[PDB]
Amino acid sequence: LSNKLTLDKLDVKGKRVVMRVDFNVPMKNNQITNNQMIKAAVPSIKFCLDNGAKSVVLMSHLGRPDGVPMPDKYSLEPVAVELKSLLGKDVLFLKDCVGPEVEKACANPAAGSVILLENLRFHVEEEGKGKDASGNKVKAEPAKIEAFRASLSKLGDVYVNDAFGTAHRAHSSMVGVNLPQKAGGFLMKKELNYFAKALESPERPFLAILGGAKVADKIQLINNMLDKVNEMIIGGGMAFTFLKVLNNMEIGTSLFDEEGAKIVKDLMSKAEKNGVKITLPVDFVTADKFDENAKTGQATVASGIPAGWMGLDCGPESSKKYAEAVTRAKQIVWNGPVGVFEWEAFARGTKALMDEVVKATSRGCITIIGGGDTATCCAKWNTEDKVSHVSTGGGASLELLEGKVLPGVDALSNI
Ligand SMILES: Nc1ncnc2c1ncn2[C@@H]1O[C@H](COP(=O)(O)OP(=O)(O)O)[C@@H](O)[C@H]1O
Repeated sequence: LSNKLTLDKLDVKGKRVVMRVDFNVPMKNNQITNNQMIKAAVPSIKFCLDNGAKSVVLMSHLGRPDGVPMPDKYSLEPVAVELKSLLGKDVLFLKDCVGPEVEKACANPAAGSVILLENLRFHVEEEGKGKDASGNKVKAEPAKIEAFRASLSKLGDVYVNDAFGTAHRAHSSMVGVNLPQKAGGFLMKKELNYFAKALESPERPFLAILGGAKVADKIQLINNMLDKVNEMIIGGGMAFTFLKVLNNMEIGTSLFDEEGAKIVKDLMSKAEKNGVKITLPVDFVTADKFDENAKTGQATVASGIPAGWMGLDCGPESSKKYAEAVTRAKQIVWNGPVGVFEWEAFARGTKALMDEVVKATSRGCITIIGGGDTATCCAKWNTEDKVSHVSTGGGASLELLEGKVLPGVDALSNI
């Protein structure tokens, strides 16, 4: 991860820059409800402009068109408008992202042109698959995927990828742009710096906080983290599988991963061999059903959860034990809330934990927040600036934590 060319080292003078960005912003009726994702890209674009780029060609996706043109539903046009404001400068919107018209527009544009192409996932060749009118799955054609990729490549002299949250997929805009320099943008650079350090040479003690719902789909996540951490909190729905298996806890109607249950002792076994201290919750906020407005109660590992009730958050004693581990940590990676954060009644455990993680940052702890749900919590409670790094990609950060090679990152130029 440390070895990749980045925009700041990329000579852009006189050069057409084709830049993959993440402009998948929240929307209601083709009006942008939060422009944060667009503003995050501005530094990369403005850098190209300020250093004499002939053009910047922006490409991205939005919504779920699924390989079909939906310009009434998932057009990037509104985003071109918003971008005009943010840059203080015209953005040319083109109605497609490939083909002879688009290539002609991009071939030798007026010096300093900013161009936004239309949604990449209007074409089946981006993701390599999609759906038709009736919702039947359809596959893309190999020769067409090739031509789509060659068309994207014509649009610039150099390539910048600043869409970390898509770099876990081998999509055409991630891996298909064949130019002699392919560099990470300023957002990508951040992602690579933080996760490279945490995976290759973290501060010690290194704590991982892993939350979620099921166990069986995080074996490799847990396995790879146990190769590298000094401590690991387990929370969220996951924990009840560990507790039933390890302590014969009665869990009522709480999530139970029947498959995951059978490898729990194997995971602890590995932790023991490596000297990883595992901190599991010891008490819970319970709900009579999986509903935002369910009746609430309280339970401990000792009491167990009564029949017909489920544990949707940790309780105050668990919060302390989590806090003891956070206090010891010099580096933290947090991927996954420890309760049903979406519903206020079961968000306290995650909010409290978030406060401890903020306080740790103040004292010099390195704190990395995974994308997806953990980063939503940071947005929702105004702590994006109070941790060291909030990741911009859920699936992407998770695959890095699993120890995988990300196609989009791997395709970047070295040194
Ligand atoms: N105790 C719990 N019971 C049920 N769901 C939980 C609990 N704690 C957290 N969650 C939920 O887990 C979800 C995140 O699950 P996810 O990260 O997708 O795990 P998985 O990939 O195993 O489904 C969140 O929507 C959150 O509301």
